[PDB]
Amino acid sequence: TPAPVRYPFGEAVRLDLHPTYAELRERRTLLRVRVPHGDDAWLVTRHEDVRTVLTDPRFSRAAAAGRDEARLTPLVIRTSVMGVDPPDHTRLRRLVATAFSRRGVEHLRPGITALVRRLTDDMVGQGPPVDLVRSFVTPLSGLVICDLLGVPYADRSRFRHWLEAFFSITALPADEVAVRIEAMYGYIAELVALRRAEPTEDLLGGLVRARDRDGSCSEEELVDLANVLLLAGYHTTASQLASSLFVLLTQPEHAELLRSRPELAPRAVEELLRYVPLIAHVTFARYATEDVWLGGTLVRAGEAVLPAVPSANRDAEVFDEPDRLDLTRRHNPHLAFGHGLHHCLGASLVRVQMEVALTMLLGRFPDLALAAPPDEVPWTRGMQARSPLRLPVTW
Ligand code: HEM
Repeated sequence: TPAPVRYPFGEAVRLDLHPTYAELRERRTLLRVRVPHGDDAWLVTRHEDVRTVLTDPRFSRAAAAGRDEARLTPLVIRTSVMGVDPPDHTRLRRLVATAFSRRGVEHLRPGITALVRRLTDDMVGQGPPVDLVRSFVTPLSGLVICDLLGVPYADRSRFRHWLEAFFSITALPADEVAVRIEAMYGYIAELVALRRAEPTEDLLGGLVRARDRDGSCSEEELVDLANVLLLAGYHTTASQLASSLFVLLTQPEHAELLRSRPELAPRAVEELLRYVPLIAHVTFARYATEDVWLGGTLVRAGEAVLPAVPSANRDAEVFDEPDRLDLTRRHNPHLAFGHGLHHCLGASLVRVQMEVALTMLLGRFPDLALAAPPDEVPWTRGMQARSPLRLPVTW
């Protein structure tokens, strides 16, 4: 075995990718790395290779629960359906599959559309400058997931504080991480109790009824599933949208192109998903459960692999001019939502929020531009998903 290389190669800076990813793809080899916590791993950088570790059955995500799992976070996160194999993965995802399907999410489009109008109504009447993150991005994805899930949006003052700790690499000490995480699990348990004697017409109410009258999940499985859905809808989506807004505001000829032809929006959303490196470094580790050869390496049973999804999304053997934003690309087999068995449950929900938000924003503010130099936009530091912390704009 090679002497392991330090990983992360460095701090993730704005939306730039480290040069080592490009070199690794060309070499066609995995890199033995030593990560901030847990086992050593293999880093996987090519598209065809990230596809394999994400969904090949010889690579297990449940096996990582029985290990000191190779990770960037000080504490192992319970990842609900993202951390299990079949048959447990089937049984749990069955319980949420229909509400997140494309036809299911389409029934929310009038409400998201109505919400985006309310939010931009307010920008129009307040006048520039506006922090686009505070006045648009966080309300939108916050209110959409809170209404769908049942979580009180008015409770964001208390639970938004604990949300950060599930994403923290270096931003929080391990003790503060354990305190917030347990505070978050108590708060979800609060809401679940509320549904036992007052049922609700929302996703959380459906999940308690599936536990209480079908016994399809344990009580902790219910709480983990509720937490992951709130993390991904409140934080991961607002990070991608703010990042996508940064790209369009600093590459404004592409903004103007999307604005002048708003029917590109479905292609522009997929391309903004491919091009934006949302994942700061890597997604969740897999452990091989038998010997697997790939990237010049026989990965042995018991060994960890780390999929570098943003690097796969720049792979020159799948995407023409991969490092150039092409909002018109027609076929776009990106891995920004994962691949295969654990492909992102909220995929359609994110698409519809992004198409609607980008269309109205560009439409209602044809002269929209940043109100500060792109280099002085501040960025989240030491977190698992990249995002601007403020997006000052004018029009
Ligand atoms: C732009 C926003 C988002 C992005 C870029 C994104 C990305 C991803 C990726 C890359 C994976 C696969 C991870 C892996 O295999 O290591 C994943 C899985 C998942 N995502 Fe998201 N996601 C987003 C928003 C959401 C939303 C809004 C929800 C739900 C409300 C959600 C729920 C889930 C779940 C439950 C899984 C695990 C699915 C399974 O295990 O079958 N995500 N996501």
